Amino acid sequence: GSIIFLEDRAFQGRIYGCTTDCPNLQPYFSRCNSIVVQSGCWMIYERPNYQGHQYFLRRGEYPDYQQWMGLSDSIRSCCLIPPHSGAYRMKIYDRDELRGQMSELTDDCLSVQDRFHLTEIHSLNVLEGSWILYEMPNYRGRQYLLRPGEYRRFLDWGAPNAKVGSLRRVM
Repeated sequence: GSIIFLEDRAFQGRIYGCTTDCPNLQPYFSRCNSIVVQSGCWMIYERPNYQGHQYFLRRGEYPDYQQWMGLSDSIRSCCLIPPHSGAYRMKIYDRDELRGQMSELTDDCLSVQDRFHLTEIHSLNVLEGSWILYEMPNYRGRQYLLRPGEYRRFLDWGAPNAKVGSLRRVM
């Protein structure tokens, strides 16, 4: 994995590269307005120690922070999402604490509404693989990284509420 952070838009100014997880990028740059992801799947963060708004980035060029649907030029931490072989799987619930109706998901989902007839997911259990949860359909809006494990409440993935629009396997 290799991600390159660059100070200004259209890839100009100082460039700084990371081949692995970094809890605080603040000592290396005061802002980031474009990024080149050479390899790997990455989640970058607005604040140090993986806090704040999250953003998912895959191989490719990002000429401005809006390219990764960012909200500002502040990126202070990043992590390389661990590769994964095999299948992906998770169960979603319409109640918290893994209560309510359960649904199986083993592939991508552009519209939680269409697939599950749900506007909100109050709890879920990621069994295999890493995923990205989006507040809006078609992988838009606020993003939250999901690692294998239990998520008993929407607080567990960091969202302000239980509204969920789409789910994407990280690959």
